[PDB]
Amino acid sequence: SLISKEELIKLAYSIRPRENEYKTILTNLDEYNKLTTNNNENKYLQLKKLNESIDVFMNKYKTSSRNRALSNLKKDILKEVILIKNSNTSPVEKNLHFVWIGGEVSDIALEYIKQWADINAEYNIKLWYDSEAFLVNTLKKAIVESSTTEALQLLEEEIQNPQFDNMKFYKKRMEFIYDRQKRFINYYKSQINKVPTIDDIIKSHLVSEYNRDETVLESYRTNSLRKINSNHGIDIRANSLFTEQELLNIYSQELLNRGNLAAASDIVRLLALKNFGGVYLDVDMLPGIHSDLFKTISRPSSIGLDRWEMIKLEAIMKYKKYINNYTSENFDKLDQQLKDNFKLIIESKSEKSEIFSKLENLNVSDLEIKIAFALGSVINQALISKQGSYLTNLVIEQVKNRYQFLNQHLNPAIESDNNFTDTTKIFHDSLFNSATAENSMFLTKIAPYLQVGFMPEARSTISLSGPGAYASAYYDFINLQENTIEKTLKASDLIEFKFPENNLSQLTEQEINSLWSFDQASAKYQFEKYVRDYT
Ligand SMILES: O=c1ccn([C@@H]2O[C@H](COP(=O)(O)OP(=O)(O)O)[C@@H](O)[C@H]2O)c(=O)[nH]1
Ligand SMILES: [Mn+2]
Repeated sequence: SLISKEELIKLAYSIRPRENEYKTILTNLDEYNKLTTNNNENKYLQLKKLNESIDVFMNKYKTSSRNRALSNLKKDILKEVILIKNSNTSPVEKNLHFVWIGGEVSDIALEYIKQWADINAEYNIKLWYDSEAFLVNTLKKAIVESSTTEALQLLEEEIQNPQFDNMKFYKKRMEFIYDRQKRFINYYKSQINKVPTIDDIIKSHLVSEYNRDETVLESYRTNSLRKINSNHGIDIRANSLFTEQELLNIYSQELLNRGNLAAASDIVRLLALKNFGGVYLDVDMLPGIHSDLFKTISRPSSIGLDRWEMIKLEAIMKYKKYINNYTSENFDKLDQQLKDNFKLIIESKSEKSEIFSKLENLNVSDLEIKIAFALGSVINQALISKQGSYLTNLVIEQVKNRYQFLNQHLNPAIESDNNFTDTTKIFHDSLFNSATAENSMFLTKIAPYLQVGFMPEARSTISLSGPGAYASAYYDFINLQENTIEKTLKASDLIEFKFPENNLSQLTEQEINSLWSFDQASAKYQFEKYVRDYT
């Protein structure tokens, strides 16, 4: 066990009589050692309480002779965390969570989900949706289309100049995008004083402001609702996932104010795991390839490890056709002897499960959450966690704490009723006065929050509901803290939380398509398409 109260008394000497903060430490040390409980969260919390009481002392008495022995004890506490999390492991609840909010779910997403279904016939599959918001994506399309045209009519004479910089286009368009969102939101607020749905209001707004037939829009709603209930769909609003008002407001400011489905989705995946436990997966993930499968086929030295994994999938698809119209462009580049060898291997396999791994058992700790990796960094596109896991609750806290930081400076900025430019200067001015050595990177990364999705290089979502929130919660757990903004674990500490590598295929056609590339070059590119399609 941890060292005893009676030997800390020996090692933590001082000429001074026992300070009360040191007495409390002794009491926490005895409480912990003398625990009978086998409840890991209980054990962990008692560890956390002890470690908190050590830090108070060492901060109050920075020169006590007791600090060496209390420092060595903190080192032993850090080791105890790992002992606790490795002490009662078991498999996870056999649920798969997928999420599709915002519009009609694609046939192609349904095809990828069906792969998971077939291989893992004993998992209960849930496809989360929001019955209130099938028209959000449609609305955001219309606003961006109208704004593009507005910006081009305004910039038309300056665009003739060959040294014109497309960034000025993107700033201009975003002003227009902001005003259109604002009008919609104020219209929304005005209609909810009595009890209408988001779709009712989007529908009315589209007919009034964007020349839409209510009957076309209604058919899209009913059809998209039908198609998702026929495919494992389950409505977030009927199962009361949001019990906390704080979290519902976060999901609504993403779903409604910004119209950011990715971010609104990040909230939902965590609540799903918290309430039901199991495995979350983005709809562009595929099951893992059997490990042996292509061991007799050596990767050419000209082809990166990544393309090689992309190729193995294309091979299975070209010969098994699990998914219709799956790209072949990379498999085609191979020398005929490779192609043949792939065809021999694949076409000699009888059943789908001889090709793809099944999850089967996923034996993990009830304290933890496991997560996919990319380039040695975490990425929230696959998740494993037991129902009500502590680390799952920590990630929620991080997200709450991060949005609370954000709205502190943003809400006063928006309530002031200004245009996008004045709103931004007000927002930033406030934001950068909060700056410390602790948070300055986080601050400059959520500074372009309002333009995420509409302008190149806005990636605030990463630091709010995405990986940034996860990386910090992993730090908080290992180091028995709360609410860390920026601090990170070394690679070897991080690795324990990896999603089992062979149980996932992360390099899919859709993953690659749906992957962020709104950099300065694709903005150049996209701008020319706009100028080309102008009238
Ligand atoms: O219109 C959308 C697009 C995104 N998503 C959710 O966000 C996840 C990830 O989106 P995407 O793959 O496009 O983003 P990426 O991870 O590549 O940045 C999807 O699996 C969906 O659950 C959604 O619900 N509606
Ligand atoms: Mn993706």
